[PDB]
Amino acid sequence: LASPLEQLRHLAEELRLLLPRVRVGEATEEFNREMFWRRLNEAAVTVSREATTLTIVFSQLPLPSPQETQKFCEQVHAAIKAFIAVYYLLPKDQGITLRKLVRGATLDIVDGMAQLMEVLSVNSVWVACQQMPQIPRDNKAAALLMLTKNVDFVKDAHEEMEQAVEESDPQDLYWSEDDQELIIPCLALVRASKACLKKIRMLVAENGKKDQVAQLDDIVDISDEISPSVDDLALSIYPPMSHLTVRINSAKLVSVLKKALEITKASHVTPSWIPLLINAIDHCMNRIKELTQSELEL
Repeated sequence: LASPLEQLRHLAEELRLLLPRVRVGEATEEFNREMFWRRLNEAAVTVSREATTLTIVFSQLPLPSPQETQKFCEQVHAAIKAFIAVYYLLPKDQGITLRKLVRGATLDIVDGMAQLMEVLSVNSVWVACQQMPQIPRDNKAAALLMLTKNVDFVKDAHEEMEQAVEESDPQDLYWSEDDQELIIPCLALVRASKACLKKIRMLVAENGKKDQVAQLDDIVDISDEISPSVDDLALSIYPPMSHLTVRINSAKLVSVLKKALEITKASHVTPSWIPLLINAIDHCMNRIKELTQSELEL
């Protein structure tokens, strides 16, 4: 048996080896919605007990004997194994979005517990274990969550670019008057994007129905694209900003928003406001095409 601090080092290592495995995982007509969430919670509590136990113990001297450490390490692994096992009990059946969140929480826990084991060898885990009650328990709430995560991301991008522009002086690495002028539409387009996600969230909130696992997953899937579009768009705005690239990215975003809106209109979630959001969006893009025509002329 190795050193106690050495033994933990290996526990940590052995722990991270799971992350890849948990990312991709095997998984039912008889599925206990409530019995599931009960077991997972317990799983979590147990995990954090072990974290606490190890923490208090390896905080003081002398350290435990090598065999004592061996037991501790096992308890930790057992607690982790048991938790993952519960995760693996959740059927894709219940929602891809739902499963992603449980999966991510599961990984967070595993990774946290690994971080701590390293640290002890020389509060991610506890926080991670705290999360259990918070995480959604049906694909509707999961979708809602995912949607607000998007709204927020877009909102920040907006703010960043806006501050960015403001601070711009009242050669390269600069913004031209032309650059400045073309930024205006791009920014509204981003704002319209947020407007879109918020509209979608709202409709899902008001009309979404837990049963519609597939459609919820659908609306979420396309919704998620809005953010990287925006991200790509923003990144090309900053200098040196190629107008050609801005035009392309803008068009990508538009196509996305529209695809998002279209999928929402067909879902069980539909009502209107969508047509005039599309008016705003078209006007932005039209304005962007116009500010940028000389690039695509010959």
